[PDB]
Amino acid sequence: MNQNLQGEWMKNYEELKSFVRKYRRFPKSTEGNLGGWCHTQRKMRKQGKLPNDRRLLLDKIGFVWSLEHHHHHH
Repeated sequence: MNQNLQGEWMKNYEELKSFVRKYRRFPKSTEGNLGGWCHTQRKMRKQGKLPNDRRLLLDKIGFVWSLEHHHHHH
């Protein structure tokens, strides 16, 4: 809505938005900023503290989560 304190989020989102438009996710992760963001992001999804809005926004730009954990309960 406004600037909020999530300026980092805003900046990184459009950065990853443009990045995924080019590669669709970064399995290597060597681009520094997104690389570090992804590193922290691992624990976000691991812990389950991840925001579904944040989750959805990247999904919508084409950020694939893939099946890294091969174990479907359904």
